[PDB]
Amino acid sequence: GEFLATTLERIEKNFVITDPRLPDNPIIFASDSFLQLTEYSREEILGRNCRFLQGPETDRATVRKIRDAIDNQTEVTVQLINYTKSGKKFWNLFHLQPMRDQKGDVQYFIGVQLDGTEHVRDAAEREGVMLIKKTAENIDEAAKEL
Ligand SMILES: Cc1cc2nc3c(=O)[nH]c(=O)nc-3n(C[C@H](O)[C@H](O)[C@H](O)COP(=O)(O)O)c2cc1C
Ligand SMILES: [Ca+2]
Ligand SMILES: [Cl-]
Repeated sequence: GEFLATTLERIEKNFVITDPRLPDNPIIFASDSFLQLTEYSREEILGRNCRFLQGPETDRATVRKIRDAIDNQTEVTVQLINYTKSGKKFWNLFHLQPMRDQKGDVQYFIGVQLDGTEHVRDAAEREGVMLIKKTAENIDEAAKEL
């Protein structure tokens, strides 16, 4: 199909990279795993803001937490219900953080999704946050020279 995955998009994790310089802070990179999770083709989602993942049972207070982190240029970790292209629900243990350049300016945002079947707590929450934060750090390394 269109937009063959780059090497970075073949990293075996669900993530996207957005460019806040572009209209509506849209996706510019999306991993193959993210596409498999969400059922979209890459062409379908490039240039779009990630809010298409939200639907009727998505808690809007949790979306506001993400909105506020983006506008304060700071990280956040939350859990919220998201939807695939066909309307299948999944829980998303979600981590966002900015990627800074060598002047400390925000160049991209990185978002990492750990899909699950339930809201998690305790050990499953801790292990999931470990995984998505480590992944975000790895994508920070991977995306620094893009
Ligand atoms: C890098 C990045 C990744 C995002 N990933 C998700 C996601 O997995 N799920 C989601 O519901 N929102 C995600 N968002 C949040 C939305 O794109 C958007 O910021 C949120 O809906 C608040 O803005 P709005 O009020 O204009 O919709 C992501 C945002 C960014 C910048
Ligand atoms: Ca799942
Ligand atoms: Cl749990």
